[PDB]
Amino acid sequence: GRIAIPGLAGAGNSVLLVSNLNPERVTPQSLFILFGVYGDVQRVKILFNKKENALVQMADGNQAQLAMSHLNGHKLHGKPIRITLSKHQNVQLPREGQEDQGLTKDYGNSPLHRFKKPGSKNFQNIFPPSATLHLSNIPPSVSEEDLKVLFSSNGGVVKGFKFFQKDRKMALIQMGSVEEAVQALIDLHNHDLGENHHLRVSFSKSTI
Repeated sequence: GRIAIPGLAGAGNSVLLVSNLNPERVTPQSLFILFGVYGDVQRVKILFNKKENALVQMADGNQAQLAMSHLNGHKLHGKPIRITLSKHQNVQLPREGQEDQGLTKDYGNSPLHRFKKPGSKNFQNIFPPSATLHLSNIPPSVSEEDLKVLFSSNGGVVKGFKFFQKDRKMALIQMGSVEEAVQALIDLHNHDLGENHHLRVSFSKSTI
């Protein structure tokens, strides 16, 4: 019956899926990271050895969408991705089978953000697959040497290395690839600096 216009009103749903997993190469935190940059990931599930899927419960529709829009042939690890949808309400903690190790996890309101909009959706930052990673939070201890020594000890192509808009606390770097600048993120986001001043990292619009 009544379709050829389903949506607007009731549209957006927050709960995603992640499919076309290679087994090995996809992890629970690789996944958190990108959903949690594109949006603000709410809670994170895996189908371990069940489907070659991930259930990734996102911030809302236009969030979820962007992560599916950006991920969709971002070849993270290096399989043609097919992250799609679920609608599925929320996730509340399941199964023996299921939880035991951290197939499940409960990420709720992770405090890293970078958004921290009080009930905004502003969207300036996000930037589709580029090699140039935005770095933040530096106490008066480390420097560009040590931040750059970090994207240099992970394996890295570290193209360039900089300081942000005007102000200058924040830091910017560029690897050679996303394949890398992505991998290097998954490394450095919330990089356990010490006493909860852990590293914040994403994909920048500025340059080198």
